[PDB]
Amino acid sequence: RPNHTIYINNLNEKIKKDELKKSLHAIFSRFGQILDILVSRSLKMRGQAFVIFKEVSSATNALRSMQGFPFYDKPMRIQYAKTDSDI
RNA sequence: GGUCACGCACAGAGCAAACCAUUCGAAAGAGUGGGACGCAAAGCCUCCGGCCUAAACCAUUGCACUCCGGUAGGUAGCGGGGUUACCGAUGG
Ligand SMILES: Nc1nc2c(ncn2[C@@H]2O[C@@H]3COP(=O)(O)O[C@H]4[C@@H](O)[C@H](n5cnc6c(=O)[nH]c(N)nc65)O[C@@H]4COP(=O)(O)O[C@H]3[C@H]2O)c(=O)[nH]1
Ligand SMILES: [Mg+2]
Ligand SMILES: [Mg+2]
Repeated sequence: RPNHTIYINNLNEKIKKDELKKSLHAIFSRFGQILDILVSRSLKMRGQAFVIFKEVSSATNALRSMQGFPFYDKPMRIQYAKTDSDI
């Protein structure tokens, strides 16, 4: 199951794009290093976030410590990603 | 002369990008005043394509690194099309 990139789900769609990036950046970067965050609010991409880490154990600790967290008054559904980012 | 096209002018007009001020707006963007980048319809209309915004209503639990919900607003100075018009190259 474990992977590098973090896939966040069930996020608040009312939140603007830029702020969501910044809100997730500040919250998560206490676990490890971050290269980029990808978020869009297209029909297919709503309530979703992608975090580009370097190591697994940071991302694992990011996942296992806050799964179900009421971020912006909504539970965070946190599970791993599948494909390596094209960067 | 009319009409339909056309723009190498002539002649009298017209409009106003950017920026600034101010109002409206959630925003894109619009109004107004100053100001001219340009414009042969840069007059007027969103019917079609594009592009831009997304606050609200409805829809949506979605795995991306092309871009993609409905709806609503916007752009006519992004094209298409509709509609109106000044001048007239011994002009076609
Ligand atoms: N009366 C009349 N004359 C015409 C017309 N078409 C062409 N001309 C003549 O041809 C010149 C160059 O035309 P342009 O390439 O459209 O280049 C023009 C045009 O792009 C622009 N312009 C000026 N006035 C207007 C206007 O009322 N509407 C538009 N759309 N553009 C204008 O400025 C340029 C220079 O303007 P001008 O000093 O008048 O110089 C004009 C004008 O003398 C027309 O339909 N009516
Ligand atoms: Mg003149
Ligand atoms: Mg003409």
